[PDB]
Amino acid sequence: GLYPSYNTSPAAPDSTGMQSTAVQLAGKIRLGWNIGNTMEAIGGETAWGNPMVSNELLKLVKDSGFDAVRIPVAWDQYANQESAEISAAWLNRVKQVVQMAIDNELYVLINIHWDGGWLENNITPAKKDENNAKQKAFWEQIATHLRDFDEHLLFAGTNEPNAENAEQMDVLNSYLQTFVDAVRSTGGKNAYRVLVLQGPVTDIEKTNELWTHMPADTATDRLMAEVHFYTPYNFALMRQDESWGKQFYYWGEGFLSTTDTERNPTWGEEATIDQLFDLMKTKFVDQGIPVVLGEFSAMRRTNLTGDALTLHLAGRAYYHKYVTQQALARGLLPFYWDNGGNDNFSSGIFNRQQNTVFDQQVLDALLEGAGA
Ligand SMILES: OC[C@H]1O[C@@H](O[C@H]2[C@@H](OC[C@H]3O[C@@H](O[C@H]4[C@H](O)[C@@H](O)[C@H](O)O[C@@H]4CO)[C@H](O)[C@@H](O)[C@@H]3O[C@@H]3O[C@H](CO[C@H]4OC[C@@H](O)[C@H](O)[C@H]4O)[C@@H](O[C@@H]4O[C@H](CO)[C@@H](O)[C@H](O)[C@H]4O)[C@H](O)[C@H]3O)OC[C@@H](O)[C@@H]2O)[C@H](O)[C@@H](O)[C@H]1O
Ligand SMILES: [Cl-]
Repeated sequence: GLYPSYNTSPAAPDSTGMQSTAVQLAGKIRLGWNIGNTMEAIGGETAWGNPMVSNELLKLVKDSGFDAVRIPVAWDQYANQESAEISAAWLNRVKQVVQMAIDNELYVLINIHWDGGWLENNITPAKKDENNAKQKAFWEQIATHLRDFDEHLLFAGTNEPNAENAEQMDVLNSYLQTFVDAVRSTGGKNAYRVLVLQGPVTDIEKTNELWTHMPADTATDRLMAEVHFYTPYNFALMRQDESWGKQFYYWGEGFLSTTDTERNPTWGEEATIDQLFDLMKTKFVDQGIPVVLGEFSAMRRTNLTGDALTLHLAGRAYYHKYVTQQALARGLLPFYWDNGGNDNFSSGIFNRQQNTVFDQQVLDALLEGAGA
């Protein structure tokens, strides 16, 4: 008993406003937005250049055409390290954001994120016991505090747990079980609440490879799976060339270069996306388990100039359209990764300072990709 029980006021099970199964819940969602670099930012909510989440932002997200938000959250840095007690002020701040998103009729998914790495980088036997205890303490607290929200609120137990092999996968399964058990033991609406569980590294391939069973649940048909998508790295996030490969500036049929052809994709084009998303359709969607596509986006390269810029941006725009559209086609619910930035190598499509659209052309792609 490393930490005290934070399961202090467990309520009676309450199905009020928790009527939708995972699958029904998932039919209500077709486009999602991440509040990236915000509630997970190390040093505080405003420490990574974004301002505090405001109702105005959430209204803009719903106005702009999204159905749900994913709110990565940091926790470890706000908790007493001897007792694993999380600051009541932080807890009230998270509740406040959840309440506002739901006031804007958004679905909401709250996680524990990388969060300084305590769990996410430590899916190993040596850390399993201490991590299991912290996972339980935090989740008891988190779910207790958020217990009364109806089915607009989902929980996701981890972010991108670094499980690379079967041994690490079994540790990750443990972490997911504790997350389920923690949440359910607090009762109330948390007995029926749709929970979201993460594939190893949220990587499609390693999930297909290593995943086995959902954790056991007292609830019935109340679990989703989660993967992320930044394929191919070279286009989506690569910022410099390495010896092993070059950055892709361009992507998609119609938008490849003929002058600088070395910045066209050598891989990770349309068919591959089709193929990976098919792996998850088979493993989960067709077994009646929706898949959250929790993060995707390809960064802007505004350090380009000229014909180069114009081409890049056309390809970037289509990539988001294609991923949005092909994920939906196969039962994956796509959530755009937005780190708030409007500068180079960033992914913000809103201007957080002004509560306005910065990147209409990418917002258009996600929308056309959902609206079709
Ligand atoms: O200090 C934190 C610590 O973080 C460690 O990396 C881990 C951490 O990444 C944060 C980055 O997350 C990106 O999103 C990821 C998402 O969370 C994952 O789920 C997804 O799989 O992968 C995504 C990868 O893309 C997010 O897009 C990144 O922005 C973020 O990086 C942090 O960004 C902030 C904000 O500014 C930058 O982005 C916005 C731009 O407009 C701007 O131009 C950029 O500079 C950075 O803030 C800065 O902090 C430095 C510190 O000195 C100051 O110099 C600067 O003034 C201040 O603005 C921040 O540094 C950067 O970390 O969480 C996800 C995990 O996967 C990563 O491993 C690093 O290893 C540590 O070294 C350390 O930074
Ligand atoms: Cl390809």
